[PDB]
Amino acid sequence: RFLKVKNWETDVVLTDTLHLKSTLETGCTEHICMGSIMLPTKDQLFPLAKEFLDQYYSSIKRFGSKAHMDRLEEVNKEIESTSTYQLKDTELIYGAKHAWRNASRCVGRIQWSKLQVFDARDCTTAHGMFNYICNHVKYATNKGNLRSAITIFPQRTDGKHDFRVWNSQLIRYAGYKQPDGSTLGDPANVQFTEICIQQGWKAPRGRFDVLPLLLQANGNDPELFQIPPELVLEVPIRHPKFDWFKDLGLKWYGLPAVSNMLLEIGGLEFSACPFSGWYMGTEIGVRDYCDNSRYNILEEVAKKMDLDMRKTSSLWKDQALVEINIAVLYSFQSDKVTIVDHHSATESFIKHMENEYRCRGGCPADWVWIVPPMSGSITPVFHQEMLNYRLTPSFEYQPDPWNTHVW
Amino acid sequence: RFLKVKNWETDVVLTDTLHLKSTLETGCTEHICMGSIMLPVRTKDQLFPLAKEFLDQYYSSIKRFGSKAHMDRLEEVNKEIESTSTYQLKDTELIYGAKHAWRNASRCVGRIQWSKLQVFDARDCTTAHGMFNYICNHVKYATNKGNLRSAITIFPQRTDGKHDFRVWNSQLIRYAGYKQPDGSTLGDPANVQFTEICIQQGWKAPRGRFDVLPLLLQANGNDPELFQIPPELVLEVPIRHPKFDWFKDLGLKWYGLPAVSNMLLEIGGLEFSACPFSGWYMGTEIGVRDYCDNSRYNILEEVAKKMDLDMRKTSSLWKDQALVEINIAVLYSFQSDKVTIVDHHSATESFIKHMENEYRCRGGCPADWVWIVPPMSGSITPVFHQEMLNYRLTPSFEYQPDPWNTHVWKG
Ligand code: HEM
Ligand code: HEM
Ligand SMILES: C[C@H](O)[C@H](O)[C@H]1CNc2nc(N)[nH]c(=O)c2N1
Ligand SMILES: C[C@H](O)[C@H](O)[C@H]1CNc2nc(N)[nH]c(=O)c2N1
Ligand SMILES: CON(C)C(=N)/N=C/CC[C@H](N)C(=O)O
Ligand SMILES: CON(C)C(=N)/N=C/CC[C@H](N)C(=O)O
Ligand SMILES: [Zn+2]
Repeated sequence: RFLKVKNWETDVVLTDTLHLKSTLETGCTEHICMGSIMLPTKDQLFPLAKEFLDQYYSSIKRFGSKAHMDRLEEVNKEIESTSTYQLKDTELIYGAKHAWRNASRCVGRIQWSKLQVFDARDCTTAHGMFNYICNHVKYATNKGNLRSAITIFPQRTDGKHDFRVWNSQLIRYAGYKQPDGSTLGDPANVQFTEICIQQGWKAPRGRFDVLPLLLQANGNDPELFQIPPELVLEVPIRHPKFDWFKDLGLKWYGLPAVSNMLLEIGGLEFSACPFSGWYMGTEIGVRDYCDNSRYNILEEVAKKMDLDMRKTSSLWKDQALVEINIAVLYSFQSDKVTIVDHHSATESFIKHMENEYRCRGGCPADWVWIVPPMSGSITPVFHQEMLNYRLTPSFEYQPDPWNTHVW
Repeated sequence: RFLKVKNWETDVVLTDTLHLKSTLETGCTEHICMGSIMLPVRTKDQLFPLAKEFLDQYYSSIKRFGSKAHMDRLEEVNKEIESTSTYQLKDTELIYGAKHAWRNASRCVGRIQWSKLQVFDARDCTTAHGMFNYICNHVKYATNKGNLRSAITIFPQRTDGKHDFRVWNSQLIRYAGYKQPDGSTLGDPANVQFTEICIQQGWKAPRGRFDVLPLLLQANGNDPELFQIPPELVLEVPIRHPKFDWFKDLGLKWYGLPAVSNMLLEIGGLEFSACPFSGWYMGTEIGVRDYCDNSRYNILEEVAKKMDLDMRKTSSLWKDQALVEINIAVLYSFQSDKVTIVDHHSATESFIKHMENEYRCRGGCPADWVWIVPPMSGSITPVFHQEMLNYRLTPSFEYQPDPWNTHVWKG
């Protein structure tokens, strides 16, 4: 019941005790493992609140102090009365840093404690949300020297007054279905792109159109807004040895900023909480560019390289994959936009795991997400056993608002 | 109740009911997933149920469930168990059993082939020398001059746990590992311990980078014995690259026949502790893992040096570039010598088709995603995007401890 994890390349064995503090369910049972599935009252609120405050006061070496006992009463009285409660700033900051700390799918968590938290709980309108977001984007972009940040909008009330960013990331490219049957731009965003168009956006109908923000305050209908282009840092993609690479016409944006998730802290639900850090190269080079259902450029790149595309066993896909990812790296580096390669990231995450094992007694890690989608086994995370479990505070998925929202 | 898996690339949704016929445990609980953990004397008491379940399966497969021959077989197994404590499989039940253990191996990407398996019945074997003869026949049959054929050889089942047949090698064919006084390793570092055991048992070691290990064989719970596979039976392939002429001068080769020999086969509750089986290699096994694991041959530096890559920063992706070239070389070398091999694109595509067939015909297909997805180019193979349910079905192959860890030395 104290569990061991072995690294098979180093034989380093770590003992996990943090899992016993585990809260939610995984989706697995003793009969069936669901490891590779993508999506596997006043009465409820007080336990959740207490559980959170207890770990907060423990973290600041004040467990069982009068300041602890007092906050616990003050929160309880506020729930008994208002049916919700408000977090102190210090708790909000702790809660967000820790939700990132607990994110089992994030390889970048060595960074978890440098998070700039922007408290937007005073926001009331879409225009206000727009101001907050532009500010986050500029702050985080930092002219290419990216800094992690989250912006937190007001917490859920009766669930008819939700704040929501409808975008899946603050910045993403448009996707359009054509008469052709094919898809122009990013096919991941086809549906959102049509919701924007349906709302009244004028699409340039190109390959890399930055989507408009679609913002919903206090449960109202959402509203379109263009992010000032001078705030959207983008990198043209070239290759350090293939001169023709630039003619492929590829670019990507510098700032990854997930915006459709829900932050839960002490039973409280923050349904609009966009956060951002910086890219690992493979996210763009392998997934965004090469997934068959994304930009799908392997065919075209291989041609420019004059590889034998006649049989799979030439490994032409694999060969092209590497060059594309060399190119993503080289470009961001050339332009001084922060980016991390998969070797460095995974090495860092291993050191993070070791840190957490000795300091916290463990680290929840979803191996399926942690191992990069190229060159898996030449990264140390491949050989690392990982235990996956759910801790709060957390980031959780939540339904796309268009299936829910009342118009 | 039914369970769905989705392919995120095609939106194809599958429904699994087969997991309902699982009972063995996974290592996971509702609070912890152990999906990436490598490793997460039976009495009459347990035995008849395990026998019954298996024979109910066998008899349904052959469309004879509830038949007179079905019922008589249950009754006869029942009587044999109570009289003798154990029972013997018929030849047909053994064949069906070994095939189904392959079919249910959730870590095998090659299962499209599950029904084409040559079963060698070595249940009459009594000595190590007898084991050696059986294994040679296996290797010559499976090898077939490069045109590989899947096969398994099944030595007598466990009785009291004191009379076990064991193949002490982890594969029938594999290279020696030698730890030097300077702390480096010559040959394969995966095989250092087993190599040391062989030497202690009397093996004269050539001490090279690719010495084919001797078979170390145990019959009927006796001290195991050494045997040299005849070299003319060991197909090996020198590794060269179609465009890099210096590649051959690295001096790499590999054997063509992968044959796992240290697993236990369970059929209707019986335990076959020596059951070596073989098919053919997926290229990444040798190219990615055997050559490129840091704990294995570890050739990335030597290779990349030769390619004159920028080795001064990881972000050149010099490792990734050399890895691809090494894998191209492995597949080129095998195909040029007409030894069967499969690339990872081809093997994963076939597996997805196998998997869907199995959902439609069988009601499911247990798969372990962590193992199925190849250790290079993960997401450009269709399995990466395929959700999978992992669970334990019988008949099965299982791990078992290395025999030097349990064996009582006779002398
Ligand atoms: C600072 C640099 C960071 C790096 C290099 C990094 C790395 C990654 C990578 C590679 C993924 C997989 C994403 C995908 O495959 O789509 C990921 C997922 C995740 N990251 Fe991090 N991350 C970083 C910062 C952050 C921050 C600041 C937060 C929250 C405050 C965070 C929370 C998460 C969450 C919740 C997921 C899973 C998203 C999902 O399930 O779709 N990351 N991260
Ligand atoms: C026909 C050619 C075959 C191919 C291309 C194939 C493919 C693979 C690959 C790539 C692995 C992963 C091995 C590793 O990473 O160490 C594997 C594992 C496995 N395969 Fe297959 N296989 C084939 C035939 C068979 C046969 C004939 C059996 C037994 C009847 C079998 C049963 C297994 C089992 C039990 C494992 C798990 C081994 C372990 O956990 O260490 N395979 N196979
Ligand atoms: C089916 C499978 O779980 C799915 O493809 C996962 C696998 N691993 C992943 N890993 C990361 N980092 N990102 C992803 O989107 C996925 N997709
Ligand atoms: C800890 C981790 O599960 C381990 O390294 C696994 C991952 N996936 C694998 N997949 C295959 N095919 N072979 C392996 O040896 C491994 N190793
Ligand atoms: C916000 O999370 N971070 C910092 C990150 N690197 N990646 C997030 C998801 C981005 C997505 N994989 C993409 O490729 O755009
Ligand atoms: C026995 O299973 N088969 C046929 C197979 N392809 N792989 C078996 C293990 C081989 C091991 N990974 C190796 O590289 O030697
Ligand atoms: Zn699990």
